[PDB]
Amino acid sequence: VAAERLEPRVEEKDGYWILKEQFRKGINPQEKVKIEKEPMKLFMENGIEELAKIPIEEIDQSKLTKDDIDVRLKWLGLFHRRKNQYGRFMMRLKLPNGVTTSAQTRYLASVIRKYGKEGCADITTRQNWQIRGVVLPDVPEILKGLAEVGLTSLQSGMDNVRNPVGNPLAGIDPEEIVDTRPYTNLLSQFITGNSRGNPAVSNLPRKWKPCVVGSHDLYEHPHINDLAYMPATKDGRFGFNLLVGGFFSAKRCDEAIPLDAWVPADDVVPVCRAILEAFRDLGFRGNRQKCRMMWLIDELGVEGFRAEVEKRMPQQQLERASPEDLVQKQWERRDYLGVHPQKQEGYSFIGLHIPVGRVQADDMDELARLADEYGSGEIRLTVEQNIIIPNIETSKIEALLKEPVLSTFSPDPPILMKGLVACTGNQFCGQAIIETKARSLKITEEVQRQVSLTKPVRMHWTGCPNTCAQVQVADIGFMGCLTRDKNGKTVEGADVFLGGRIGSDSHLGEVYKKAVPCDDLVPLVVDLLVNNFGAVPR
Ligand code: SRM
Ligand code: SF4
Ligand SMILES: O=N[O-]
Ligand SMILES: [Cl-]
Ligand SMILES: [Cl-]
Ligand SMILES: [K+]
Repeated sequence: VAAERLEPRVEEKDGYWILKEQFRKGINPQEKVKIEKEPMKLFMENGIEELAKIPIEEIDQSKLTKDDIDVRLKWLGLFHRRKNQYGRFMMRLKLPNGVTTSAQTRYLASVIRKYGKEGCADITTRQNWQIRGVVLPDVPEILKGLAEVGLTSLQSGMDNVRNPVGNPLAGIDPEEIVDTRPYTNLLSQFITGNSRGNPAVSNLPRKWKPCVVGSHDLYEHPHINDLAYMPATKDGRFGFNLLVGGFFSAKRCDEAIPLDAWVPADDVVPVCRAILEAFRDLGFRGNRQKCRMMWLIDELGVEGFRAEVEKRMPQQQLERASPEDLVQKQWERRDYLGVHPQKQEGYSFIGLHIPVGRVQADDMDELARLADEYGSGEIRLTVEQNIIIPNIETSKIEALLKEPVLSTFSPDPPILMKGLVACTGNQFCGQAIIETKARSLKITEEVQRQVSLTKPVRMHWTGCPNTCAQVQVADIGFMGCLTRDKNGKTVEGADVFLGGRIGSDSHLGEVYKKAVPCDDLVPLVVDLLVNNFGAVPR
């Protein structure tokens, strides 16, 4: 690799970071959008105010403004549902470590309630909230309301740092390694510039996902993150070994690899900055399918990339990885659903199953009420699109278990539901090939009616090859496709994946059977469970 290759490709200009003229040749259309107008201006210069006043039919008549609503607004966490819900926007937060409050939950509920049949909310596979039904004229008021309850939606889509994932049991688990909340909080504050916006990290070549590990269970899925902080002592000091480049895409899935670097705990933000700066400065900006950070690591080599991180550290020093970390390989991932004692004596947390992560406004109000009446007003989201309500006096549990809402959001659902994960799918997502959420519930219900089991089999349903529901981590994964019935008629189908493992001995699953009609999945899955996971016919 030439020294020429290491020339930073972006420069700061008027508070924003833009591609240098000499590196603009051959860029993808999204890069052209970012050059034509800096997306962060919609927030940081209040461009949203004037944009929100223009009727959508008029917005659609010019490239600049159509790109505003279809692309640039994703820097404000707003996602136009052009194909499947025209004129309406999904909105996605920053929610480091999945931690929310009853006040925030009620606020989000009040927004979606306004939109009636066009509104609902979802828990995401990055332990985050999404809301639906948002109309453009309401955006300025929603941004204000979010700020008032201590939320931001900044930089949650497109070429930005995505939600920082942590340990859902942070601070409450007797068995935790390190409380991940301070670190995920610090990362979120850094990424979003304390909710004001941080242009230094908003013009990446592509999305980029961080997590901080605090559990032996590895609830955080470090193996699939662009940066994962693995807790580790080095030379008598607490810090993190760093894994880099993990990602999924339609083209390629790759597990994170060691950077061969360790940082003391206080260097979490400096190293996140250094890595993001290296990626921003040096990343390829052509074919979008070759823009994720792992591709830069492949081009430079891990040592080449490491040197670029090192040069961007304060005092330009980066220690080598510590030989061992604090994560025990001897571990069985713990089921967090149900009632469990906290490390604080006299207190319990409860894990509640949220069927395919979908909630309506009334459901959100009920969950917020439970958190206030029984806990401390806190609600935690998980990457299996479930919830935990922590900080419940254990003496209140008998009463809690009698709450009617717990029949819908159960602390002890059937075992197959506990592990069921499904992406948005074609109810709202324009990329989706099939319907996912309703289908996956119906199929899982019919399968569990036929078999009993004891192994916690994890089933993931994703609507297209983008694999937002991570089918490659599943015991049994289902990827949307169109296929053919016995009469050659078009029907919805799934490619079925097997082999995904999580925790310390992680592994990426692969396609086992292509193009199975959805209507034929029940018998296939019943047999797989009996034949491979010890399930017993009922
Ligand atoms: C909501 C969520 C799935 C869910 O039901 O939980 C989701 C939904 C979408 N993802 Fe994703 N992704 C979600 C996690 C994922 C993950 C899983 C993860 O982060 O662990 C991945 C695979 C892991 C990865 O990227 O490394 C995933 C891979 C993608 C990709 C393909 C990435 C690539 O490099 O090719 C796209 C398309 C793209 O960016 O080009 C995408 C794009 C999309 C969009 C924004 C596409 C669009 O505008 O319609 C989806 C919005 C649909 C909607 O209305 O909800 N989504 N997306 C997740 C939101 C996470 C969050 O809170 O930030
Ligand atoms: S996997 Fe495909 S269908 Fe599902 S939310 Fe992601 S982009 Fe949409
Ligand atoms: O929107 N998930 O990259
Ligand atoms: Cl996006
Ligand atoms: Cl769309
Ligand atoms: K769930």
